Amino acid sequence: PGSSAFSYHCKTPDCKGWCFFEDDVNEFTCPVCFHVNCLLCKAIHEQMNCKEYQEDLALRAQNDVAARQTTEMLKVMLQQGEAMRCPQCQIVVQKKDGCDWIRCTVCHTEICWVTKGPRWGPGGPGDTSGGCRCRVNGIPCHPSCQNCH
Amino acid sequence: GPGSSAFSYHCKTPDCKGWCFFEDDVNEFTCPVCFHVNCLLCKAIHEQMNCKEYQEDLALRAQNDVAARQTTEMLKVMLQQGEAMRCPQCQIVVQKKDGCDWIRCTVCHTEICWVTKGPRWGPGGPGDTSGGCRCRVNGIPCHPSCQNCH
Ligand SMILES: [Zn+2]
Ligand SMILES: [Zn+2]
Ligand SMILES: [Zn+2]
Ligand SMILES: [Zn+2]
Ligand SMILES: [Zn+2]
Ligand SMILES: [Zn+2]
Ligand SMILES: [Zn+2]
Ligand SMILES: [Zn+2]
Ligand SMILES: [Zn+2]
Ligand SMILES: [Zn+2]
Repeated sequence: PGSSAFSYHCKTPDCKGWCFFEDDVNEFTCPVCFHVNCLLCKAIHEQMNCKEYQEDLALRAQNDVAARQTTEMLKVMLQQGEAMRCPQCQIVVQKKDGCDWIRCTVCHTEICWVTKGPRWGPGGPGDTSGGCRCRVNGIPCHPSCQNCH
Repeated sequence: GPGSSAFSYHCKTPDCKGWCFFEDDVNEFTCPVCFHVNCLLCKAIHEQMNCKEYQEDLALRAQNDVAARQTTEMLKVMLQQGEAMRCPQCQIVVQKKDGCDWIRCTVCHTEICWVTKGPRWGPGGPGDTSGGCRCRVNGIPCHPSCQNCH
């Protein structure tokens, strides 16, 4: 039966482990089964980085109905704007409930989840030559933004 | 648990900029930009239908239209993954309302505990602890993660 709307639930089959989300935490070591869940992929991929996991998922999706299930759902989330691609390394990033800001696990770029784009310009933190420019001229990057760092 | 925050919903009118924050006791969003009523349980605009009629009509349209079937097959995935459930009383598909651990069904008005994916109460409604998740009975939450299932 899982857990709260505020929680991530472990992906080990039938595991009762769960956690809350935190802006600067992208992995969850389940205290029940001890497997490391990646919160951006919503998957356990302990032998791979996220790009390797997602490229392998697309490969398995050609001859596996359950992987094809997963990938075609991601395609719809991407189109609906529920997920996004990292603007730097282009992995698929899925939402962490209540987090307006994400640091990519693969390339470490800061992502403004509210606007579905980079937080900063190419110079990184403090570079408002690009990115969402939250609170430049006092204006939030979107009226719904509470804290995109 | 987590730092209390507000969770946004975006209007389903194509390319509309309207948006709102989710609230426990609000299941409909009247967009202030386009004035269309969004149902926050179906995540769709179905102003001439109740939610059961909308979901039944969507399943019908799935057999011939491409977009309707990717919508319905996504819901079936969401059901197995646990990002959605069926109302324990009237059995419509209920999608997660971000930041809400309690939901009052739009069709039958049954209170739903999202945390346990089931009824909040027994058959007698509020206060009936003969069924439901029994949250806070003897000071014990219905699940350690529960943030407020009323
Ligand atoms: Zn686990
Ligand atoms: Zn990952
Ligand atoms: Zn990246
Ligand atoms: Zn931002
Ligand atoms: Zn912002
Ligand atoms: Zn609108
Ligand atoms: Zn509805
Ligand atoms: Zn119902
Ligand atoms: Zn409950
Ligand atoms: Zn509860």
